[PDB]
Amino acid sequence: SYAFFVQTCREEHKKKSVNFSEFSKKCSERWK
DNA sequence: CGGGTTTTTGTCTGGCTTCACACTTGATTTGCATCACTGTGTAAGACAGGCCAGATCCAG
Repeated sequence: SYAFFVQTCREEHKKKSVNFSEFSKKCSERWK
């Protein structure tokens, strides 16, 4: 379940995918 | 009988290696079965039997 919501958010903010470094601090304000 | 606080880990995430993987055929190299033999078995003791010797007995 920890990956489903992340994949949905990835589709979300990717429909608007090679930058994993600047994505580190994105999930901090999502699961909270 | 189960609340705190670090360990112990598989991932999420997508993008970079170094090895993995279809075909030949003619060798070339290993692996394994087969066959006629080998050594270690290895010195004394028990018992019957013929043979004289000498003791055991016989009779004038």
